[PDB]
Amino acid sequence: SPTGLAGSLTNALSNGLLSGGLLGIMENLPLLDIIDIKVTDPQLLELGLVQSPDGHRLYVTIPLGIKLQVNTPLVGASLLRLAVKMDITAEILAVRDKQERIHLVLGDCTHSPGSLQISLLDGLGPLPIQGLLDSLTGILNKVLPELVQGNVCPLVNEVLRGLDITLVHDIVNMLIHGLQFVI
Amino acid sequence: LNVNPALSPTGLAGSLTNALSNGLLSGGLLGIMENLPLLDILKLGKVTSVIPGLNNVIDIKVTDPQLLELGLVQSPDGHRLYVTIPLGIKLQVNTPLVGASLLRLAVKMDITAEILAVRDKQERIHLVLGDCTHSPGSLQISLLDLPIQGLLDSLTGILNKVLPELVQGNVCPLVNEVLRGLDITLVHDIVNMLIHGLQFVIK
Repeated sequence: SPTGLAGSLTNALSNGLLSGGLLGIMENLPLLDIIDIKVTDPQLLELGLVQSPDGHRLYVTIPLGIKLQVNTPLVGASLLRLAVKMDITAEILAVRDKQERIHLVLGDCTHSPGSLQISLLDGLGPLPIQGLLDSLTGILNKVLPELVQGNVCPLVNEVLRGLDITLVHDIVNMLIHGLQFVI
Repeated sequence: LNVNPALSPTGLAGSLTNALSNGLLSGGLLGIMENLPLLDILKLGKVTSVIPGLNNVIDIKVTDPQLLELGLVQSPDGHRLYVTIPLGIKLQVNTPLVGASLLRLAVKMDITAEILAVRDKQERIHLVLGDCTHSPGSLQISLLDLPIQGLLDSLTGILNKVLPELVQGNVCPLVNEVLRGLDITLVHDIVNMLIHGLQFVIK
């Protein structure tokens, strides 16, 4: 069933991202370039939306989920799977272009400051290699947010350029006159 | 660079029509149309004659109902919103005169109804039906398939005078129900556009 502007956006983006091979982009992240690491189980979550108290500005949060597996010769970690959660926030801007068609684009697309969450799969124990994991978690937290937002943001931008013309104009018209439509 | 009201997530207007379109079909409007009691218009010499002389008709069968693409128009100021519901109906009329047997009529009509943004005694806002009325010059009857031109002349007259009030009387409650059962955010966003008079319907 059709919904308001808010809900219609998140539904449009989700489908757009998924169709853009978003999950496919995740499974091709080169970490070996920076043992062995294979990327699996990508999943896109419920997008979020927030609107400035003025109603003039609109931000979107894109939560992702992913599972990578590592092959270490260590004893407890012969095979290991980690589950890591990631969030991306970005501002959406109204832009007149071409013959004045007003398409939406990304503004400040950066990784959400403190929102990296890692855990162990298959019910393994941390203590057996709690000193080893410290090596990874430190590395990932300093190489993932840059790698992710460097591959996702160009996709999110291209998706916004393919939104429904009437969806855009309505949202913009709301933003301009500062009308809250998000709940 | 030209609009044509004929034939996924999208704007407010397009969401509204699709909401009403799917809301009427699951009404089920298409069933209501096909079961209109047109035979009641016809239903010892005083008990036999029935006002204008359409007495000969034996039976009136309603077939092939269809819903066309709903249309939307917004006030030039942008505070008022009207919807046109284009309907369709075939008609089969039975006479005992050999040879006629069957008259096939094709009727098309529109229902233009105002969508208001009213508020109740809880100060909360609803989308409520307003002037639901038959679109005056929308009624159009077609002959489709010898002295019939005297009966046809009488039939169309009654159809023109009854079908609107009949259809409108059966459709208006339906659409009024759907509007009150719309998505909450859909309603809210639409109202807000109207309050501030912002064109969200394409023209």
